[PDB]
Amino acid sequence: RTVARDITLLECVGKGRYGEVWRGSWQGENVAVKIFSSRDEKSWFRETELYNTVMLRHENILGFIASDMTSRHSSTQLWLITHYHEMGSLYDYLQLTTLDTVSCLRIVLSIASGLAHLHIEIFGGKPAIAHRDLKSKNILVKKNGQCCIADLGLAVMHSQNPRVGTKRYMAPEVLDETIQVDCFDSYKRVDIWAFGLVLWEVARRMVSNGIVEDYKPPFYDVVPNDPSFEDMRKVVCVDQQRPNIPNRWFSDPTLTSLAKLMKECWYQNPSARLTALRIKKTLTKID
Ligand SMILES: COc1cc(-c2cncc(-c3ccc(C4CCN(C)CC4)cc3)c2C)cc(OC)c1OC
Ligand SMILES: COc1cc(-c2cncc(-c3ccc(C4CCN(C)CC4)cc3)c2C)cc(OC)c1OC
Ligand SMILES: COc1cc(-c2cncc(-c3ccc(C4CCN(C)CC4)cc3)c2C)cc(OC)c1OC
Repeated sequence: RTVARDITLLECVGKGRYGEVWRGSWQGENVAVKIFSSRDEKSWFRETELYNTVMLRHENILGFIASDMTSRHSSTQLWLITHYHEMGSLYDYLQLTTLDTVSCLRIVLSIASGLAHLHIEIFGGKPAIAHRDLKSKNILVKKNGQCCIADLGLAVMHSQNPRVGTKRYMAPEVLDETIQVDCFDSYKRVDIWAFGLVLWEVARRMVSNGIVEDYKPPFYDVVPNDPSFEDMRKVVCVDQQRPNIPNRWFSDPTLTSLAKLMKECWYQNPSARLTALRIKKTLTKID
């Protein structure tokens, strides 16, 4: 039995503090290879521990292929190998692309579907999982118009890293340090907040009556680039600001319904927020 492990790294499609992602080739097929920085080894360990616990398989979860640790002279090399989505991240896609009603709904319902799959405990199955870093850069666009959720490096599991989430997307109870850290439902409610921000980013790019908004990240109008923890706490907790809903949305039945959904993801009180399952149901009754 020959075990062909060679992956050809062809082009770098992302670089950050986390490390790099490459388009690679295995046996003639594209794969995505995440090479971790020493800085973020704990993200590789957590994603690997999760997949060693439960082999997630869902059309709206980035598909796992392999976790590799390789001994080097003076270091350990850590790779995560996944399915490759050539259209790139939702963040990337929304910069130039506008959406119609069908494509907007298909994107956001596919995300809700992936998120509900993470959140739900299945007996027999899977533990319940909270993501803890949901954002448009951690969502990939598939050729079929659905998305998938990536990066379980901060995920938490329930049955019975010093990395923290992206500050721009942190829920109020994270910023004001009131989150009940011993309560699994707390982490689901943090994901729902972040989902609502992603819903807003997508809805802005849906055309209605010949109008569309430019791509902006959540809170673009009230915080700097690379906002501090304090910048975010003042906006979200002290002033209790929420992203703007443009007037033009209220002429479109889809965007009107999506604005109501966003509102119900953004309550200050975490336990008032909708569940991923209720978001899916609401999205299936829109249009
Ligand atoms: C170790 O490393 C890597 C391996 C591979 C890879 C390459 N060919 C064949 C395999 C294979 C799968 C499954 C079995 C089964 C069948 C027989 N029996 C009932 C249980 C065992 C055997 C062999 C693998 C796993 C790819 C890699 O990258 C994509 C690897 O590195 C990350
Ligand atoms: C890691 O990833 C990929 C792996 C492979 C791959 C390569 N050799 C052998 C296998 C295999 C054969 C047989 C069994 C089972 C089936 C019967 N059962 C009762 C026990 C044994 C499992 C595994 C696979 C799956 C192909 C891939 O792509 C086409 C992979 O994806 C990149
Ligand atoms: C978020 O997280 C992970 C993501 C991925 C991943 C999987 N498919 C495709 C991509 C990708 C491809 C291409 C572009 C751009 C670059 C060129 N041009 C400007 C248009 C297209 C962007 C993105 C990625 C980054 C893999 C991961 O692990 C292996 C990730 O980490 C879990």
